[PDB]
Amino acid sequence: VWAIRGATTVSDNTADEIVAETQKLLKEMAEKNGLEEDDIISIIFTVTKDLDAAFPAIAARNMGWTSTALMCMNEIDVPGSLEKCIRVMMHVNTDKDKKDIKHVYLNGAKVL
Amino acid sequence: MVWAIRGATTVSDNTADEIVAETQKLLKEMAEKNGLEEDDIISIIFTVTKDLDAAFPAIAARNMGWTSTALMCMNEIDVPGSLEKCIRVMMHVNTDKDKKDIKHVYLNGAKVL
Amino acid sequence: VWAIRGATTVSDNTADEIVAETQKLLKEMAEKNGLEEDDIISIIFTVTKDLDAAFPAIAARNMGWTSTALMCMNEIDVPGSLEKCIRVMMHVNTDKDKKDIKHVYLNGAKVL
Repeated sequence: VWAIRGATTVSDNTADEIVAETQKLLKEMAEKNGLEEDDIISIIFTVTKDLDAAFPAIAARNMGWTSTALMCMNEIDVPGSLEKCIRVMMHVNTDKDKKDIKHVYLNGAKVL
Repeated sequence: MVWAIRGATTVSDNTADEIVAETQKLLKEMAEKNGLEEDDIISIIFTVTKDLDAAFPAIAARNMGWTSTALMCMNEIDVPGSLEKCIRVMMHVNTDKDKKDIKHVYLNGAKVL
Repeated sequence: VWAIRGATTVSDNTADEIVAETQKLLKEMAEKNGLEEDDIISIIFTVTKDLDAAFPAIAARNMGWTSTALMCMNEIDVPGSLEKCIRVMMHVNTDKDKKDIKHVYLNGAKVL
């Protein structure tokens, strides 16, 4: 049982971009760590307050991840912080060591 | 070993009695359908939608004697037009059931989710 | 896998106060439970909405927890509750049984 972090950005506050950018992040998180849905314990999503167009969880439902516990919140509101940012915390049952976990930072979130 | 259980429910009013009682029924339901006692529960994360502020849903767990469990409460992601008056619960548990056997619980207006 | 709760308060909404008080809470959670970073699965931080000066997760980085999954949100907005409050939820891999986990309440958070 370890936890994996993801982050990415969107250009615009639209449903399709929030969903598309999230799905890409979830897809990369799974591939890089060799995961399938039944390895995954839970997925927590946050968006910054400037995003309100859609639940990022839609992306997991698109992928067919309908048996996994999901939760969507807003990121802590810190003036001056990275805008238009979606973050993921995924708890996983895995045979890998914590040192070998691969956290995914995409698009504007590469600044962390 | 470790899996997570989701619950959701709705209330009629933004009041402390409704929030706490509907959260309590949801937790009881979640524990029953998954055969859980407090010993089995790792953590409980609560969210409420923006229209609910009258109390902490975490009081429900304390009422029913879950006084040794890590709790946390946030607001749900703000998305205008989403289900209103909604309490969600994410419960991490130690269990011998398979992921596919876990029963997630949707009550009241939350059945639509 | 058990979860550990922490809470503390700050005197002011500043980056120094938020980081310093969170760092003190994390350190006391780690010592009272005999943890190194290798034992920590994830840390979730919340702040009451009157605080916005900094990410509490900076404190985890300052203690060298650079390989741990971190996430920050605001606390549920409930009028009539403790303000200037930082809360922590920590999932850990441990041999200690649930009843032997020590939860830590500091400063104005002792009220809780």
